[PDB]
Order: sequence, then C-alpha cells, then structure tokens
Amino acid sequence: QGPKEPFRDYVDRFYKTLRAEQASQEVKNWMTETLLVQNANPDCKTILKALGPAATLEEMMTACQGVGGPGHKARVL
Amino acid sequence: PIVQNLQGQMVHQAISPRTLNAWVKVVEEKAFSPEVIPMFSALSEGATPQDLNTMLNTVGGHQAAMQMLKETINEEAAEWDRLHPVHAGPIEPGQMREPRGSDIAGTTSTLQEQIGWMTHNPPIPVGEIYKRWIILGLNKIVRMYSPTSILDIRQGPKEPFRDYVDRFYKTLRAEQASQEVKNWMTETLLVQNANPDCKTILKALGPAATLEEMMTACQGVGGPGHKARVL
Amino acid sequence: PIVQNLQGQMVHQAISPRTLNAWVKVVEEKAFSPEVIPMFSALSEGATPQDLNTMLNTVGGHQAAMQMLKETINEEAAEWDRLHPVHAGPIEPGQMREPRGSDIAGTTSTLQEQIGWMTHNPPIPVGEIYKRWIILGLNKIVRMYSPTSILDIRQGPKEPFRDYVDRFYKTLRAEQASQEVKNWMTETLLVQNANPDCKTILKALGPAATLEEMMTACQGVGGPGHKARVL
Amino acid sequence: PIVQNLQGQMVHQAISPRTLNAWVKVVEEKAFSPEVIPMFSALSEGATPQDLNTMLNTVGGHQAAMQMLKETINEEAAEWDRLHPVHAGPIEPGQMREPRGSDIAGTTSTLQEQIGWMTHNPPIPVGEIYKRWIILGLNKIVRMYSPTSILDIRQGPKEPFRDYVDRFYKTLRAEQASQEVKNWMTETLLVQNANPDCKTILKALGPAATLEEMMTACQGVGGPGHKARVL
Amino acid sequence: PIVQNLQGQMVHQAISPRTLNAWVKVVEEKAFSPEVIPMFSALSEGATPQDLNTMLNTVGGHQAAMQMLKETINEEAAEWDRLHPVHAGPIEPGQMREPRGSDIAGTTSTLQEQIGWMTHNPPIPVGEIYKRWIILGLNKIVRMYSPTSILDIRQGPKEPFRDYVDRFYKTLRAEQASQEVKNWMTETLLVQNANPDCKTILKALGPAATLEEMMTACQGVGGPGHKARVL
Amino acid sequence: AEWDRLHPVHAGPIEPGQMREPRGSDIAGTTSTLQEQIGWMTHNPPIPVGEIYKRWIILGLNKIVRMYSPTSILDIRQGPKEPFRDYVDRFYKTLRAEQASQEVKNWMTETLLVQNANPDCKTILKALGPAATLEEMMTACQGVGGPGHKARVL
Repeated sequence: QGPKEPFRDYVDRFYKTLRAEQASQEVKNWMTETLLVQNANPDCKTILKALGPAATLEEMMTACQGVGGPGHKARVL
Repeated sequence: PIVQNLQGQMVHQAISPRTLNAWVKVVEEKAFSPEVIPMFSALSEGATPQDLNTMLNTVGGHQAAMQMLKETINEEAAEWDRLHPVHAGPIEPGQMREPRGSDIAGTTSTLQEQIGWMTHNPPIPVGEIYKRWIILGLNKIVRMYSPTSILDIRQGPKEPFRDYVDRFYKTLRAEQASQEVKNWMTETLLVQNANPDCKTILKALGPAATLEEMMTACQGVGGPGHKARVL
Repeated sequence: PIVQNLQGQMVHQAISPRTLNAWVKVVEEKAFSPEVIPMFSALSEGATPQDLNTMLNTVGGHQAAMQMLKETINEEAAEWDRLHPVHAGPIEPGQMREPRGSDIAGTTSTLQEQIGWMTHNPPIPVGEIYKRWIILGLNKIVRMYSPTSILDIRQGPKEPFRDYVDRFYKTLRAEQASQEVKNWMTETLLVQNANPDCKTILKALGPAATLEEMMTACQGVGGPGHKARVL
Repeated sequence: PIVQNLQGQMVHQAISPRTLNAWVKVVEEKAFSPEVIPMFSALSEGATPQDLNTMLNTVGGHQAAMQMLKETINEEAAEWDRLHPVHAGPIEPGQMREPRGSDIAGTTSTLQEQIGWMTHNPPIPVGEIYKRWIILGLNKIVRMYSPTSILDIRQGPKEPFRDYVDRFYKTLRAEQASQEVKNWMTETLLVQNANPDCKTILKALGPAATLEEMMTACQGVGGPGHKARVL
Repeated sequence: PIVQNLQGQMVHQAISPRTLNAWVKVVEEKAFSPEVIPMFSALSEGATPQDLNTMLNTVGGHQAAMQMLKETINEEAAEWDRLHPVHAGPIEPGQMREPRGSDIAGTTSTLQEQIGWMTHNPPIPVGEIYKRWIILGLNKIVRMYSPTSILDIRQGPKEPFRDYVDRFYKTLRAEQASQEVKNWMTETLLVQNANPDCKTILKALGPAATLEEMMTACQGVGGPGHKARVL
Repeated sequence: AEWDRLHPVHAGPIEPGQMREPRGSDIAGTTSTLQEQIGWMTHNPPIPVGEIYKRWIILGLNKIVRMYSPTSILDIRQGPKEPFRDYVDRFYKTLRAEQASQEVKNWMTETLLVQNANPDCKTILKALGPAATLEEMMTACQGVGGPGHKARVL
C-alpha cells in the first residue's frame, strides 16, 4: 500500500493483481492471509488487526476512514 | 394517590402540600426541559384523574404552554371517543358504564366511578391513559420550546467531548425519533459531529465501542492546551 | 390542618414551618402575578381557618396589599352574615352549631369548632369558603396593582410572539376574563397581533386561532422590520 | 423506603416528593463531583431496590452519565449471576429464596420480596448490594467527566495552602487511587507542587511532618492577592 | 434522626438530602465560618451516631478537612476509653450495656442498639457525647479555615460599625487564645484598631458604656454625613 | 531507630538454650558480636538478622541511585522524532530508575503513558486505550515512525 493510497484502492489493486496470478485457491487464500494486512499502510493495518481475523471485507471497507486523504469515499479518475 | 393494602381494594389518599410544593418547584424550573417528564411519571404512579387534575390545577405559571397542553388533552379525549375502544354495552344489569374521554380526564366521572373502572376485571387504567395524554402534551411543550435540532448539535474546534456529549444527550432525549434512529445517532451521528481531532480517534475505535471508551479516547485531545511536560 | 386516614377518620396537627417558609418566599415574588392563587391553593390543602389566619399574619411584606385582602375577607364575612342570620346554639341535639361569617374567617370560632365542622359527614367546608374569600382578595391585588394592561393587550413594537402569548394569557388569567372577551380576543385581536406567516397558514389553521400552529408559524417580532406595532 | 420500629422489624413508608425534588437539584449541580456519593449514600439509607429504581427513574438530566451508570449496574447484575462474588450475610437464606442479579436490580422481585430479604434473620442486604453497583457507576461518571489531573494539581501564587490540599484530595478521590497509589501521590507531590514561599516553610518544617503540622505551619501572610475575609 | 417521641412505631428514618444540601452550602460556600458549629449543634438534635457519621461523610467533598476531623475524633474516643474502663456486653442479662468509645462513634454498635440506648429509661446519651467530640475537632477546622489574624482585621473607610464588630467577633471566635485575652480583645483591641472618627467616640464612651450605646453612636458617626478617613 | 522505638527488649532470654530477642543496634551490628550473629542463624528456627539489615541497605542504595540519576516520571514526554518503542523503553527505564510500585506502574501505564505521547503519534494508541497491554500497544505508531519500512542487507 502506497503512502498516499487509501485502503479501498489498495484492495482493488491487490484483487486485480490476484486475477493476473493463476495459482490454486488454497495458495491464494494463504497468500491473502499472509500478505494483504502485512504489506498495508502501518496505521491502517494496526486498525485492521484490532478488527481481528474474522472481520469481513465489507466491515474492513467501512473501516479505515481518514487514511489516504480526500478521495477514499469518491471514485478514482 | 391510590393506596392498596389488599389488591383490588383501592383507598384514595388526598394529595399533600409537600407533593404539590415539590411538583410546582419542578414545573418552575424544568417544564421546557426533558427533566419534567420522568419526574412527572414517578409522581403519577398510582394516580387518579383527581390527583392529575390537582397537579394541573396547582400550576399558575406559563399560561401559553398550559393552554397548549389543555387543548392537546381535549383533542386526545375527542380522538378516544371517536375510537370508543373500551366498551361493554348497557344490556347487562349492575355492570360498569362505558368510559368517555371526559370521564378519563375527570370531569364527567366521580372518584367512585374512577375507582370502579380501576378495580374492574380487566382493570381499566383511566389514570394511566390520562397520564399518557399529559406526557404527550409535556413532550409537545418540550419540542415547542426546544432551542435547536439534534442534527445541528456539534463539537467546537477544541471543545471538551464531555460538554458536547451532555448537550447531544439532552437534545437526543427531547427528540422523539424511532429506536433504530436513536441507535444510529449514538453509533454514527455522535461520532460524525465530533471535532476533527477527536473524530479521527473515534473512527479508529474497534468493534463494540462504548461511550466510556469514547470519553477515555478524547480525554487529553481537547480543553485547555498542555502547559507542562510537552516541550 | 386536617388529614384523612386509611380506615376513614380525620386527624389534626399544627401547621408546618415548611409551609410558612415556602409561603413567605411565594408572597415575596409572586404577589402581583396570578401565580400566587394556585400556589396558595397548593400550600393550603386541608388548612383550618386558624391555619389560614396563621398564614395571613405571618406575612410582614406588602402591607397595603394585605390591608386590601383583610378588608375583602371582612366584607365577605359581613355579607355572609347579612345572607344568613344564625340561630342561637345547636339547632338539634348532638350536632355542631351553624357557622357564622366570623366563625368561617376564624375570629369567633375556636380551633375545636373549626375541626368539628371540617370533620362533619359530609364535611362542612368552612376552610374552602374562607379560602375562596382569600382568593378573591388575591385576585383584587393581582388586577389592581398589575404590571400588565388588558387595555394594552396588543403586542409591543419590540416584543416576540412567544413572549407576547405569555403576557396575553397571563393578563387574561389575572383578570379572570369573560368567555365572551376571550372569544372576541382569540378570533379578532390575537390573530391581528400574529405575524404575517400565521396569516399565511390561515386555510390550514382554520377557525378559532390554534395556538401551537401560530407558535410554529411565527418567528420573532410581528410588526414591520421589528420596530413598529403589528396591529 | 423503610422506617424503624421500636419493637421488632421496620415498616415500609411512601417516598417524599421533596426528597426527589432535592435529588434532581443535587444531580443538576453536583453529579460530576464525588460529593454526590455521600448524598446518594444518605438518600439510599433504608432504601429498597424499588426505591433505588424510582430514584434513577426520576432523573431526566445528564442522560449520557445515567446511561453509562445503567449499563454498569446491568454488568454488575450479570457478574453477580456469572462470577459468584463475595457478600454480606448468608449464601443460603433459611426463610426466603436466593436473590438473582435481576432480583437485586428489582426487575424479577416484588416489593414484598425486597422487604422480605431486608427483614430476614440475618438480613439479606439487597439494597446495600445494589447501591454499591450504583456507586461504581457514580465513581465512573466522576472519572469520565472530571479531567485526569492528579500530577497537575499545584498551588497558585496568591492561593491558600488549605484550598490546594483540598483540591489535591478531591482530585485524588475523583481519580480513585488504590492504597499504594494514594500514599505515593500524597507523600511525593504535596510539598513539591506547593508555591515557593509556602514550600520554603514546608522544607524548613522537615521530613515526616504530619498533615495538621503542615496545615498549621504553611498558612499565608495575607499579602496582596490573598483574602482577609470569607464573607 | 429520631422522628417520633410519644410512640415507638415509625421511630427513626434517614436524614433528608434537602437538609444535607443546606449543610453542604454552610461548609463549602461559607468556607468553614464559625456558624458551622451552631448549625451542627442544631442539626444534631435527636441524632443517632449513624446520623452524625452521615453528616461527617456529607461535607461537600471536603475530604482533607474530614481526614483531620476524623483523626481528631479517633483520639477523643480513645481518651474516653481511658476515662471509662468499659467492658464488652452488659453487667447482667437484659441490661443496656455501658457504651465504649467505639460504640459511641457508631463503629461497634448498630442503629437498633443506638436507638435502644436513646429510648431507654433513663436514656443513655450516646449521640450527645459523640457530638461534643465532633465539635472539638470542628473547632480545629474553624481555626484552620480562618482567613486572617485577629490583629490584622480593620474597618473599611465608609464601613458600618456592625460589619466591623461582626468580623471581629467571628475572628475572635475562631482564635484559640485565653478567655482573659478574649476579654482584653473586646474591651481594648477592637477600639484600638477601629478607624479614627469611630475610635474617638468609642474611647469617649469608654468601658462604662453599654453595647447599644456604642452601636448607636458609632452607627451615627459612620452613616451619611461622614468624611471616610482612615488617618 | 524506628525498630528500637517500636520494640523495647525486656529481660534476658525466655529460658536457657535459646537466643535473646535482637534490638535495632544488634541488627546494624554495633551491639552484637560475630558469635551472636552466627548464633541467630544457627538457631531453630533461624533468625534472619542479615536479611533484616539488607532490606534497609537496599532502600539506601535506591536513594543513592535516585540521588545520582536525574530521572523523573513527572517530567516525561515523547521526543519529537523519537520512536514509540524508544519512548516506552525510556518510560519503563524511568519507572525502573525511580523504583515505582506495581500499582503505580499500572496507573502510569494505563493513565499517563499515552497522554504524554505526541498528538499525531498517540492517535491509534488513544483509540486502543488501556485494555491493550504493552505488546498490543507496540504494534502501533509506525506511520509517524522512523526506519523499518524497507528491508536491510545484513
């Protein structure tokens, strides 16, 4: 996750990259658990770890507001 | 007030100066504030229409508000008789007569008629119904003389969270909106109308974030600037 | 004062200093407002003529008003003894002698006689009759020495509609105003002292000048630019 | 509430509205200061769970504080059922049923049952148990609404030592320090956060000086900015 | 407090918060001015040791003053234990046992027993003994919370003689010096530290004059038609 | 001297064949002999006179450390570009140096610690609050953090 990049754009980018990767689903799930929170923004991953592992992506998307400046509730240009 | 030493054997004890004096003192300060309604409810547990009328008769201030309350009661009494919803007909020998709204508000009913309805099976709660009409009128007065909307309650630039919360909760209490709306207001609106410095911390609270946790979170984020141990 | 117990008999005791202490403070502030009449009524629940005389002579304040009240009760008592010439002694065996006007105002009756009438079955309401005479004297003080004119019952040049309705209804209550006078004032004068927004909603408002609807509609002073009479 | 009898167990009496009216005023002016806890302790002498609920129910001010207190007591009631905490009187009553958290909270118990526990031999002290939960809420309200500031209590230049000590003790009470914390704060900060003219006397007075010695020694000299009067 | 004296039914109830709030105002707002000792002496009429403990607890959050007061009380109770070699339990079955220092302060004795001592024939005056110990400690608090020296106080430039005398007499009550010294302060010091015009008449009148003569003349001097000089 | 004021020793031994009760002077070593000092430890039960003296000595050593170490928990605050991890180490070093009691350390940890942190830095720490232990806290505050984002060659 980039220094100016909000959590939604990073997740969008990760899943776009995950489509380009052609690995088996078990490996993809294990990679998602391994990488997605870990390689994220430091304050944002700290918020997400306190949500905990059984948080849904919808809950995670609704969280982390005010990280990545204006543009994180509005469309990419 | 009504006293029962045996259940169904109602005795009326006449309302006393200390009760009236305390009630007037509550009315003098608290009528336009949501403070009056729960104290009025606590006083009105086991009340007759005669007790409720005596309570309204012992107020002499705030006449426009009193007229709006009286007009509200007259319209509730009219709507009740349009419904006619507590009924039993006239055919049967020796059975209680059907309540009118005028009977409920204690003008066309005697104390023995009022006792008869409340000692009936089902107990027909003429004092509770009249008290609810008065509570609706008090809430109408509280709404009418309310200073500003719950949506417009907002925390100043570096304002204490606790002062903002007290104003928000008073305004929320005096608001009459649905329980889900009130839950959304505590969850969302209270956090949203907080000042930016407080609000980032409030938005970063975990699952199951309590008002006590919010108070802890915003403690040291507002009020007077730091004047020691900061340089 | 008199208290009725659960098993159906009446007991007496000397007047509370809480009532006297509250009463002096009520007389200090409420004297020229019609607030005094309900608050006096609240404080005098079950009061004997002796208790009422104790309350009247307790007051050292507002002496000319007290002189007006004392003359008013003495005139009413004299007029009551004009109405009924009272027969000598009891008028049947084993029953109390009939009240005179001076017995009612406590002067020629002793405390046991006052208790005797008030503990009659049904009660002979000497305290109520005297209390009504005291209330008439209070009404004279309230009308005579009023701040508020019923002849200047039009809204001021700088006066908001919410303050105006408080003054208007208080003035009517102070006068004990006629149902006809209220009927003319509500439909004519009150509407014409209401702000243009109140006159705008006239079809929704309908007949007979609904107060909460007008209070909802009106914002600030009525007359043009908040600097002139509305009427 | 209950009142004592000279022979045998107590008798229940109806609550005074003056007591409720005073309680509403105490909540208005003193709720966020820990001096409310002694007033509440005095108020709740001989109080049933039903009386305690009536006292809480009566309040309509400071609803944010009341909500956290109500959640706090509900957690304590759940804790009573779930954790089995230690208590005064029998774990097994002889002539009454065992009290659940809901029974102690007054929800699933009758007023006669509440009287039953309190009149039992030994007494089962349900009001004393419940009011401790309420006191934990009141102590929490003081912690939430009074800024944490014990290390920041310090004497102004023209300030009396006694007011500074009084403020320090009040702040320490608001914070709710345990014995090790309370002694450490009291020993280490009290001379150190004094003003230098006052501190000079305290340093001269020396190691191990008692509070009465310090209070006596460290009195002012009445110079400019210090009062010569209270009244 | 004891609330019935001619009957044993309903003999005792808890002290009102309404009364306690007035007591809290005397300690907090009049800042331990000499009036607190006569006010406490008035409040303690027919009081139990528990009522006295309730008053000690309810000092308006003045915890620091309470610590010094309670520690003083503990010594007074300890001195009583030296004075009277009281045993546990009664001399003989059924007898009211002699009260120890612990019992008198309500530490080892419960409310029913305290009422039992006070309602015996002869009564055993446990609350009266405890009240004196509390007053002895309260006198120290009155000295400690005294604003300034008896020597430093003065009459203002246009100030009434009665205001100066009231201040001097209150300060004199707070001062702990010998009765011989206190008489010297009344006869010589008060006149000596009085302003020149007031001093000149008070010296002219001298010790042979009555208090009324001193008051009338020095009120005469200080009224309108006065220079207002302190030299 | 506190021990002596608190404990006058009346009479000799209780009976022959068991040690006398020690006064404060005996503990400090100025009235007791080496044979007495051995005698107390070789008693049944042993009387731990040296341990009693040592507890007083440790308190004096603590005063010496506090006298020569300018450490104070009252003055503490986070430095401007100071890591949160450096700041907590400095805070617990300060508590160690001043020898704070455990309940005081808990109050300092749960009340004071995040209060005297930088306002940008304290953001997520304030949101976590005193329910989160030190390990739980130390995963935070790396957004305003120093080096540690990019891997090193070691």
